[PDB]
Amino acid sequence: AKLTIESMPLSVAEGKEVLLLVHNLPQHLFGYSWYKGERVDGNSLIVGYVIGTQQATPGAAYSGRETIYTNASLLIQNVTQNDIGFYTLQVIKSDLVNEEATGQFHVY
Repeated sequence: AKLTIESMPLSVAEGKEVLLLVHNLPQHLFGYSWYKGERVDGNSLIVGYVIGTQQATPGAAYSGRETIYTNASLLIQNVTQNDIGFYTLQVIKSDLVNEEATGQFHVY
């Protein structure tokens, strides 16, 4: 089944926090990368996470707000009014047949 992102909650009050849950995560993974926006693009990288070491390394889009968990979920605190709300996960499989999914939340 398709890798999908669920926003918990779907609508988030400005200043509050949103959890991005990941469904249908494939097995035998090497790591995860979360991006701000709709695309895999290193300039929008929030965090790359190596499962084996549990090492999270921030990218240029990391803002202090974002925390990645071992189950691939991304917690975003202190959500801004201007955030269009698109976030993109790339799962990096140990065979490098990698998968992407984009989720969205709606700030009010």
